[PDB]
Amino acid sequence: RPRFSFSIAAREGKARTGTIEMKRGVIRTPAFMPVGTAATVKALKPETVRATGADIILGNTYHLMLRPGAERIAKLGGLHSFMGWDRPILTDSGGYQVMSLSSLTKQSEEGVTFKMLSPERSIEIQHLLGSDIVMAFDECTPYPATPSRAASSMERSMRWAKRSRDAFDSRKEQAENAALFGIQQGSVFENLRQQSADALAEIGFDGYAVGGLAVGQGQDEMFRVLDFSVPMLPDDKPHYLMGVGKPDDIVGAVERGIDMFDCVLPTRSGRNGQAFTWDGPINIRNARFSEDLKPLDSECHCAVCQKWSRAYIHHLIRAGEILGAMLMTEHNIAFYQQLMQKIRDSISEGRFSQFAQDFRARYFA
Amino acid sequence: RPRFSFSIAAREGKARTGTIEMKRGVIRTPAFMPVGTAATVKALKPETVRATGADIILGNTYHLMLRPGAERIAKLGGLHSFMGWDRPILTDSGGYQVMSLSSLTKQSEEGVTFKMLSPERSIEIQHLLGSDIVMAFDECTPYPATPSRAASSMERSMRWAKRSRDAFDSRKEQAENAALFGIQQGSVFENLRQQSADALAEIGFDGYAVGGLAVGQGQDEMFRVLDFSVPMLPDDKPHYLMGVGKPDDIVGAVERGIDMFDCVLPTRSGRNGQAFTWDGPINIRNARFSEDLKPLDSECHCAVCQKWSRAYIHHLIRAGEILGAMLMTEHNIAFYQQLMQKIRDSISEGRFSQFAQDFRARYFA
Ligand SMILES: [Zn+2]
Ligand SMILES: [Zn+2]
Repeated sequence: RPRFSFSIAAREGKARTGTIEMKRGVIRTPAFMPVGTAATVKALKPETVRATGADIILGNTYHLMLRPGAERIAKLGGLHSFMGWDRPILTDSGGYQVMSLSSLTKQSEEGVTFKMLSPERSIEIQHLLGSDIVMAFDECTPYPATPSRAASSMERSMRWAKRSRDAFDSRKEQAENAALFGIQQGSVFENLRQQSADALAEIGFDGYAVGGLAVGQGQDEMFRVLDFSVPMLPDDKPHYLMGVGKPDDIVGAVERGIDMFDCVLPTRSGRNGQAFTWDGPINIRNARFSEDLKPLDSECHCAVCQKWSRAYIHHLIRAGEILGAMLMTEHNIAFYQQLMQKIRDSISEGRFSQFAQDFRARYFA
Repeated sequence: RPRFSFSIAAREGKARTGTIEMKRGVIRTPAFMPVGTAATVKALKPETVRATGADIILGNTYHLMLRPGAERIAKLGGLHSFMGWDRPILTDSGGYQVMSLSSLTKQSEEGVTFKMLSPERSIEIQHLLGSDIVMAFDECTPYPATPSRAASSMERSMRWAKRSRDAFDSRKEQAENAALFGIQQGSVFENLRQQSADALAEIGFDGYAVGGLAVGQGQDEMFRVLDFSVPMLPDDKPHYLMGVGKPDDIVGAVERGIDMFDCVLPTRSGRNGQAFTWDGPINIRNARFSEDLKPLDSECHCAVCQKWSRAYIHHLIRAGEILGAMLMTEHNIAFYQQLMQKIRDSISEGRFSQFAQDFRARYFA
């Protein structure tokens, strides 16, 4: 396999389906990436993550650079070996979590200090972890933002995008074996989104993320911004919507040209008792499930739905049992993978628009 | 398969090895039963429990009769179906936990009331769960106890043993498909242990537990009581030491004629960071493991030791990650199953005494 090759096999409107080939494996697009926080997809063995159909996972960097530490993981052979996932890993840059989880932060043009993460140090950390897809280090503008502050943040992010590009390219093994994605910023403003896309395309990246749209915008607003923002990006490279989302967010984003997704909702809300079904989410703790012998979802192909009832998982979650977290999480990630497969197949068959409408009518009934 | 058939294939001193055939499967003896609390072996799928080599699990009754409730589990098809374990289940009687975890208990000759569990109700609950091995409901004398109080409690337990026997036999489906074990009491007193054995043998049971020896006695004292107590029991039936124990407790108990064991140590202390190894237990949270790439145990055949390092599991446990609990637990139950297999094979080969000595010298080095 090549270091990086994105191929589009079929299209329908703005939607695409295809593949990203990388040294550690092939990624089917549109793709959902389960999130690995602290070198684990919570409550799942990596073999279970793969069994659900995931081709790639996201590793948060922030926690890892704090524990066990990046240099430590490098000494131990890298994140793939450490956690036992041998397929591609996309690593976030650490910037968002450094802002939201850290103390006494101090921002500057050089980077952020917290209780010094700069673009160079972020790219270095991603290297030490052995990331396959490295994200440029940026500033994730809050929502709402005034146009002046949005512009300022976006401009800084574009300077840091060039810094990230140069840092990555100056490390031979990283440039030869990994890929680098740039992140579009600009809040909800079309002119800033365009400036950002133009800056990123002049630098050149292997893929383009749409940053800053999962920090409080409602779906209508997010979709409106995607309508004008995704077409600004190079057509022939993957389009990654960071931090999105609910099943219906994903369908609509693919309708608007997105190829890749990550979010904590299937894992986090699985542990809290929310199960995704084709008829919408259910909260398994509700008393109406205490004697329900049906599987979480009536059509789901996952191992959990093959073997255990709603009633049993209801009991586990109410009891605080680890196995409850395990089963809810497996099911929910499997549901997300089955959604992505249905999306891929319907685009390939020229019937995605009909799928999206059918999906919506039943998911919201 | 028969409802119940215990066959002894080989002997060495007081040690035996053989099989218990039951309708839902064969149990290799000496046997270790992982403990299922609230219809789950904590942090493990039942297929994982079986993969480690377990032939039978213990289900605590106390929690289950409280949630989800026994009648509820019966309506849902029974505990095997509910939790997805299709092999034998031994259920405790609920009596111990009713005393240690309940509030305002009120004991009487009829049974115990708490915030009415009687022998009849206990046997009924075990039926509703669909237990394969039902335990007689008894009183688990505290340690220490004066001889007068030990005698009183043992005498009550023997009356309740007869009540349990009659309750079990009066339910055709239970008498035809399950087995019933009686529990020897008497604290640490030889004359009471003898009286108890005699009472139980006159009633007649399918197997005989040694009760009341895991409630604060040290190993030397426990072994001393086993020395005289196990020979009092019928030779041709299984001997079950309740609530024991550490690897070395198990080896010595088998040397004294015990066939079956349960305890929470591998599951509970796995979640707390203790891993069993042939060189003794280790506490994986210790800093000395932070960069140790070896498996938990150098010879262990388990999936965890095949794939993950000490360093990774160290990280998981310190981070509070569910996967840490999962891997520690799988390993520890696998270690216990491998110990039982080594014990079975060495008795069968006439070299168990040598195994026990070799085990001790290395486990305690
Ligand atoms: Zn499912
Ligand atoms: Zn192991």
